[PDB]
Amino acid sequence: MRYPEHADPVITLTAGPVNAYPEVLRGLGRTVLYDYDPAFQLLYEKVVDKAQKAMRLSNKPVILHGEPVLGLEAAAASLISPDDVVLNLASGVYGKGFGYWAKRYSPHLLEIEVPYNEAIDPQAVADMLKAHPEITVVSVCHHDTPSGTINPIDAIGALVSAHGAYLIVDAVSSFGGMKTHPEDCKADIYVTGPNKCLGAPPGLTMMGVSERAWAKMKANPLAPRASMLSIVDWENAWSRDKPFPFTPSVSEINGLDVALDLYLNEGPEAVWARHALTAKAMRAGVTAMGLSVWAASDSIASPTTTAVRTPDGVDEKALRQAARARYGVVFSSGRGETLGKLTRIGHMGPTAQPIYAIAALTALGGAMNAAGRKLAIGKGIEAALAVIDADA
Amino acid sequence: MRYPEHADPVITLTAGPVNAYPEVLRGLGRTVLYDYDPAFQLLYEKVVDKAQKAMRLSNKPVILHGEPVLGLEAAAASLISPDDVVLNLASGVYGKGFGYWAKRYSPHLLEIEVPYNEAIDPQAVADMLKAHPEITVVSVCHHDTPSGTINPIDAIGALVSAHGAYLIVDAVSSFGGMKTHPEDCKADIYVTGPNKCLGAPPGLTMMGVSERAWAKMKANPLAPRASMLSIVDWENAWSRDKPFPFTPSVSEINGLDVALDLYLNEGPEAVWARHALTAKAMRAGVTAMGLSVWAASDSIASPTTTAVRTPDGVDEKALRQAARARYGVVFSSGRGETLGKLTRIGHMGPTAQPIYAIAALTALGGAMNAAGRKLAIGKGIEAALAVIDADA
Amino acid sequence: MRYPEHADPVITLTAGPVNAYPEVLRGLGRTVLYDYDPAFQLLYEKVVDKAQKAMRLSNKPVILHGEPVLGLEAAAASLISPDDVVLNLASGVYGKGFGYWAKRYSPHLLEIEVPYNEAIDPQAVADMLKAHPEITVVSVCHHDTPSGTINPIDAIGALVSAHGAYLIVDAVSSFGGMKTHPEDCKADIYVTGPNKCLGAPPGLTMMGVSERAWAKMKANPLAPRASMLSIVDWENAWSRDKPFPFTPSVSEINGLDVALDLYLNEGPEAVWARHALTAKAMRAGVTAMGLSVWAASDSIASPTTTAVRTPDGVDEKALRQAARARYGVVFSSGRGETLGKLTRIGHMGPTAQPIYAIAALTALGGAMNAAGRKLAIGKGIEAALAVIDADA
Amino acid sequence: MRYPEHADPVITLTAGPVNAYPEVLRGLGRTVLYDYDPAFQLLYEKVVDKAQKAMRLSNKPVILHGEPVLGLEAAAASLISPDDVVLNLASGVYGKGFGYWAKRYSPHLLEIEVPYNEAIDPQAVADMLKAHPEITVVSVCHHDTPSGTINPIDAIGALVSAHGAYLIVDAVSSFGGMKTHPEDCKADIYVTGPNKCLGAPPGLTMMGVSERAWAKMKANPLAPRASMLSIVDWENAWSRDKPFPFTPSVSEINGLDVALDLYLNEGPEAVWARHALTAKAMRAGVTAMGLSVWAASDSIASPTTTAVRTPDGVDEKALRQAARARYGVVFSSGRGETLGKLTRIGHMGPTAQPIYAIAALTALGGAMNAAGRKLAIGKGIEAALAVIDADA
Ligand SMILES: [Cl-]
Ligand SMILES: [Cl-]
Ligand SMILES: [Cl-]
Ligand SMILES: [Cl-]
Repeated sequence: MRYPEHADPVITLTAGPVNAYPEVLRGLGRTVLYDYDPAFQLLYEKVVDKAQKAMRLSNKPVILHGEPVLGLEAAAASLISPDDVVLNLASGVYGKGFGYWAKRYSPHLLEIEVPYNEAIDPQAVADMLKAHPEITVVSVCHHDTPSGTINPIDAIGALVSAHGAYLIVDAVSSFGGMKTHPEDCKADIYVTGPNKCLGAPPGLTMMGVSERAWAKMKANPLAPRASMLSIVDWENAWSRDKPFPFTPSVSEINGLDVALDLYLNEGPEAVWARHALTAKAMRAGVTAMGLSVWAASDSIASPTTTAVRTPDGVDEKALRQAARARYGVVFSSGRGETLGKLTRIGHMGPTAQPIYAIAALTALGGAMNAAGRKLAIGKGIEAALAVIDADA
Repeated sequence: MRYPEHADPVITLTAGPVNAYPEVLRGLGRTVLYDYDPAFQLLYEKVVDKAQKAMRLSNKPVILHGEPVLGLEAAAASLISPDDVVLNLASGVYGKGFGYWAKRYSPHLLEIEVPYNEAIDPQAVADMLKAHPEITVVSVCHHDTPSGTINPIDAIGALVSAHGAYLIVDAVSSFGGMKTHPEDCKADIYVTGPNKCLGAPPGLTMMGVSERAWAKMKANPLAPRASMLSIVDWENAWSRDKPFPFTPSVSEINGLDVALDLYLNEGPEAVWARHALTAKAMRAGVTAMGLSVWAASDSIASPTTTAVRTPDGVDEKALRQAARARYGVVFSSGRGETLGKLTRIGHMGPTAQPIYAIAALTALGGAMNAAGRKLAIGKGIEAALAVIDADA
Repeated sequence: MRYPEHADPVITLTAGPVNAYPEVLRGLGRTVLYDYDPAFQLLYEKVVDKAQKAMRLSNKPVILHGEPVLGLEAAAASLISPDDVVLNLASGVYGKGFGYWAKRYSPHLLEIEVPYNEAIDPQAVADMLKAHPEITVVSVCHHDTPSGTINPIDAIGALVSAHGAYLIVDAVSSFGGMKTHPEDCKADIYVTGPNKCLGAPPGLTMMGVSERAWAKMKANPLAPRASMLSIVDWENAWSRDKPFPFTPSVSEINGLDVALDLYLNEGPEAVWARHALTAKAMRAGVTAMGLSVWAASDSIASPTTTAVRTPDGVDEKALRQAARARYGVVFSSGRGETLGKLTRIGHMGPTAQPIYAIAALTALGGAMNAAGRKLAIGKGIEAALAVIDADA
Repeated sequence: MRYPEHADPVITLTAGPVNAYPEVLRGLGRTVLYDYDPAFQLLYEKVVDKAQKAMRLSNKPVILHGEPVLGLEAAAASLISPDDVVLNLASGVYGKGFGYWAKRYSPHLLEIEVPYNEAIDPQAVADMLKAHPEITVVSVCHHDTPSGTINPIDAIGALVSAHGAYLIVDAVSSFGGMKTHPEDCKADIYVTGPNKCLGAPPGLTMMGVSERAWAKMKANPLAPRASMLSIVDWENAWSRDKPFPFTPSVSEINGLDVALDLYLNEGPEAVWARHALTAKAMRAGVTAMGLSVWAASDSIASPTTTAVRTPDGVDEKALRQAARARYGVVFSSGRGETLGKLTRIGHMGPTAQPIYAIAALTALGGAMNAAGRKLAIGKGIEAALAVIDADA
């Protein structure tokens, strides 16, 4: 049998976008209220309050009404001005990518770059900051998804704070699926969104903003105002007694309301544990069957995405196509410089359940063996299952 | 009895946002596919095709992934260069508002402004173009929603074309509810969205772009690129064989797919007829009960929104609060200059049905009379019913 | 304009079936669990518990997995045996109809019948019971929907209890929309369902059963067992630790779960008040415009359905067809002996909001005037609105 | 980690009820129309038409408004008269169970019974019919689900027809998942439903009735009439111009409409192929890991359910509890005689995808090994994968 390309697949195991929880999809179907209806104004405020609790924030997070590249570009546009000297940390596609926006807003850019299977070394950061007291803004990506690797953002953020610089963090593919919060890493801007670990639909940005960052952006004549790129316009929009700069994405807010309830009701630590367990089982299976996890070390592998290195000689695009056509299972490609180098399996929200690692392993192994590899698929399943069974 | 502010209303008859069609709300609940899943790639392409058909476009419209203020800003940012001379037409809040974006991108701004219950005279546009042959871009709003009035964009567009200038049209609150299409007004950029007359939730922009406008933007090195404000980056994104600049709003695209199906299936002409008949009945009722339609003349009143002038000594905010608390019926406030001066009843998508005009008239009359007016509410209902019956 | 028969209508104001609440329709879309999954077993038990609370029952109500004619036939089949002498009370289609099932299960049938716009007189019942000590079972309909009239079931039930007979009550179209509960009327069998006042989808029966009724049915060799008509088979099925005689209607149970939450959260007295207010406004409008409420007296008119007498000469079928074709509003026909005599407007669940009485009045009046009547429609709306505005 | 009993599972792989298709679940959420709304009358007619097409029927199938035990009981009540001589075929719980209903309606009952992992031999049916030419009705179950075994109903039906007798077929758990149709087995009553292979929720019966069976039932004065057990009352109900005996399950009909669309759109042959391939892979895996399929031979194993024999000393209930608590995967118990003796994995509608067999094998192996077995789980997965790959 073969799954047609036009027909829906059986299981989507991708690393962004990902399927939303069934309850969230139902929440999307709530009646669309007028945004100035008192019931919507109250809902919006309570959604911001739930995001605040979720992010363990001392102040309100900002919801912006586009998907997280909006938050990222808006942060650069608003926080970085030509007087700033930016240190950009790049260990992957998003880290490197942020430097391009930084350079659009200040000519002064320094970078620490490591190959796209590695993590940024906090000692390298401490040294760079000591050598360059002129540094005023530092940007970092927590989970650089196209590599499935994690940077030590809490240590980095502490170093950056001691230096006296502002920190911009991309936690789009980490928040909700592992222990991380704006104040854990001393973030001045902390960008996340609904459609990775939180299992909500795509199209919103959730942003932690420090009081210090508010003052810098509001002072900056070059910060976007009356613009889709404006963070400053949205400062007070959380309040039931305040207007919306432009019409919010009402249905997405309904979905996010449900997703926040699910997260908080299940308990963040329980949610993080099942992300990590699913990823750990996946990695054990990949290694046991004869494949390699992309990450330079197991310690930096993401608990929300496993990136599997393509064996030299295998056509990675054809591999993913075979996994869908033969088994109905959809994996993520790489992106930019990781495209063709690896395959990604998301473990995010509804797919952060260990049984999906079992499905992923079987489809990935079967596809690989159809490409002429001779993987020990059975051994891989048994190794993944041993991890699940060992979990205390 | 009284409807609590915290609880949902019974009927929302607002002018943006508005309730989506129940079929569309169910469409939002579809499983969220990977955007690079071939089934989603196909779907996205087919949605653009359905958009092209609905908009009667000779080329592909662009879908942008933000609500229509994104399209308006991006159009100004991409089409207006610093050597352009822009003529902005302002008959209300959105028209006037656009001139601020124009001025951002060219210091050369001319304007025709009329009172905010009037429409732009095509003869005034012709006189201005004769006086200023250096004009290269003209911008206009079709339905300036906070006023509930309509500009003669097809007449205006013919004169803009006669002068060899580019036309930017905001048809956000008119497209799908009346006969209007990019071709009809010779628009170079035509901006609309799905959450007014089309009955889908907020969050997307549908933009008609002329081949001439494509050439102008592509040649403009200041036109946004690698930006949420970029139109040019999305040029080829409609195609199943091409990437997305950033992640599309998958669930919104699912809703839009359904909305376009409903519009095309019902028949655009039949859709426009019921919008216009609902508005016509509403206006007849408003006048018969002793209230005044805001519009300076009936000929310029929108078939998609009726604005009713607030009588002297009536608190408009209290009036809307009373209509909801007493009857469970929600109306729109004005915006900017019209805030506090008028009340808006939307006739859009699901609410473009004459029976909703009857509900509206009753709730509006009831709230007015509770504020001390002495309206002939029964006469209002009979006049609106006569309008409906005369069309039967 | 005209609404095609094949296309969906705008507002459904019928008296059974009726639209379900939006939340309930969403609840219908929950994943279908295995019925022996512990989470479903628990859900089922908590649904029975919520029905118990709703019905103010001292013991568990029984949910049967077909629409309420199942409960009615099952009650006759199980409780009535040939030794019984049944007094059937008939003031309408369902009351009379029950006598046919009674006669199937005992040859001994006595009846009190009144014309189908009247209510049963408790004095007539007291007299009949005194004259016939042999009576052992009495059946009564609370709201005989096809007439829109209410019987005094609490007084009747007390008389029946004093006699020492069993009482069977049909409260299908009354429970949830007015003050009524099994123990208010000393019911031995009290049959209701989800899809009238409770705003849940059709296909289940909720049944209050007295301990005395349990003992009579379980003793009866002729009571259905291993049958769709079996009540006795389902006695213990409420418990998470017990099996289901046959597979329950899982999705309907999901919907009922949500409907019970809505009812209990809003508060039963508040729900009943808005049913009554909507009906009261409707009746005021009908009378003021020049039509007649079917009920012999206002005191017996249902707060959950208004039946409007067809003017002699008017084609009632054509009237309903015109109301839908012209205004998109759907009314109920009569049934059996009330078919052609009256039109029904349901005020049930989501349609028990006074603004819908306003819509109903306008469509009914407009349709009537298209049939050549000369109703004072405006006067009717003003009378309905006065009732709403007077409500303290 | 452990999945709480109170919380939802991750994957349900049961044999009835089963999860519905997500499109069907959204279909259940359609607005509930009045059943006499012309749009619903049309829809109901078209659903019966789609049912006729799917069932390859020369006449209209009857939809009854109760889950399929209603169809089975009603078929016995209507087709079997007291002078009929019934031959009941029993190879499991449902087959044996039907004889109890037959005996209710005729005292003349003959039976062929085989062990509950075997199938009925068509030659034994031929021998019995020769021995008892007075036989007038024969009843048989196609897939006796609690055993996961299949009877040769087409062979049996040809011999029943050769003897001039009527055939009643239970195809509740086979229709839509394998090649089977009323015509194929010369059935006079053919009972199925939508909540197995068709992936709609429980609550309806779809019944094929031969013209000969119609004549027999209509002439039977004991066939239920004015009863939820009545088939004859529903004879003309399919028609948009005819009434419904009682209120149809509107929302279920909405779901069925969608389910039939999915089945016809995908292609019945393609649907049957993936059921059979999923079951075949499951059986290969079960055997390879060291477990036994219940069925006496592979040739009689159902392509829609695999039953796995419980090893000596394994608590089957604890096993299912372990599979859910450890892996979030839900299996079916046996029923009656097979309860405690086997575990069932359904391959039905949405779960008839080979990747689910992989999830099933892993959860089943894992739970077995936690109960002290020493299964070759990896060998199991590879055998199931080889089956999938051989069909590719
Ligand atoms: Cl996101
Ligand atoms: Cl919009
Ligand atoms: Cl009901
Ligand atoms: Cl079924």
